[PDB]
Amino acid sequence: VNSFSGYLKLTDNVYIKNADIVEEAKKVKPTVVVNAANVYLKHGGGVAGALNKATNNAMQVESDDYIATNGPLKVGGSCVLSGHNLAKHCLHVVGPNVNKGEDIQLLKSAYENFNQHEVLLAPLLSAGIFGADPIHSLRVCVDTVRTNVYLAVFDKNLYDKLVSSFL
Ligand SMILES: C[C@H](Cc1ccco1)C(=O)N[C@H](CC(=O)O)c1ccc2c(c1)OCO2
Repeated sequence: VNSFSGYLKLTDNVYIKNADIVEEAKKVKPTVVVNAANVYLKHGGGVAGALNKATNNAMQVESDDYIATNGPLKVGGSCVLSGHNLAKHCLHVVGPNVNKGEDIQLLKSAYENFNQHEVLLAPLLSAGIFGADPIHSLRVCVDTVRTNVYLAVFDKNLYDKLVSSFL
């Protein structure tokens, strides 16, 4: 038993809700919140900008030190950093950004990072400003992630669509 509420169950291990991931995180304090990161950990907009703003820019400060020490992430890769006031940990995961021409097949590799964590609150990778089809992203999520994932979808309209078209 865990503290997530109001989720619709899609599969044995995948759950979905129309919610703002920022407010969802401040209420659950999940062990892991996933950020829709880029390779530079520049949290300017989308989910990343919203999460970072909710940390009063502490996420960005920590991220800049990480990059200065380690260099950029790989597309499809991830790193674990602090969750600040939102979660114990933040798993920064880089899905491919279609608006940069990145290979969509890397979306499966990106979701594989979720399997290193027993339970996660997460957005749909490569959705939103990353330009992928959220329905394809949901399919890859369901077919790749084996751990327990709670997907927060900000847009109510999108959410209804994802549910109604789910196979
Ligand atoms: C089709 C809709 C358009 C839309 C955007 C906002 C409302 O509708 C869409 O791309 N949605 C994705 C996925 C989602 O809805 O979780 C998304 C991603 C990041 C976000 C985000 C929304 O909003 C805040 O950061």
